[PDB]
Amino acid sequence: MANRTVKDAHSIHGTNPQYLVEKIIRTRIYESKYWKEECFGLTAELVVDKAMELRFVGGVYGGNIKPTPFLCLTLKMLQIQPEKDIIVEFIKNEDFKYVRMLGALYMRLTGTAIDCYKYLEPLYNDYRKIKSQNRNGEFELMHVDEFIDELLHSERVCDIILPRLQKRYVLEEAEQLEP
Repeated sequence: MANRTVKDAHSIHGTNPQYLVEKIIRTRIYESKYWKEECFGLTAELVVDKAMELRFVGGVYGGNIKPTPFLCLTLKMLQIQPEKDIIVEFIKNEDFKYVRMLGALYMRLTGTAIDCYKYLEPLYNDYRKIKSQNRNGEFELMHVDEFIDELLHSERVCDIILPRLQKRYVLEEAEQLEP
């Protein structure tokens, strides 16, 4: 199936990276028009085109837990596991705050503690306003640094449980660099 994690991908927190997202939420995403239309055939280098069109952050909303585009792209990234510097580039980008948010969440889901501290803590300096779609369908306003604070200190963001951070200096592929 085209919804299966790519074959070259390695495990994340000891499991399929897509499994970080609730099963019923994954099923809703797979069924969604956004996944079927915008996410179909999306490769690592193509994600940014869709990420640049994002207009808010969020998880799911409503009595049938409809996923946001933000959440759909997050799962797609979990599925195809982009090379690290793509994620870093999203984070470092200053023109598109939602691209920054998407990279930041993905980094929190997949990175080491060292990764998160290195790449996310500088974003505490970002006070820009962002739209967030809450469980009821409304759009609330928050700041980037608040989203970052939640990534670093909350249990859940965009309706995804944030995995236990790995303290130990750990690499998951042989060809990874050694900072």
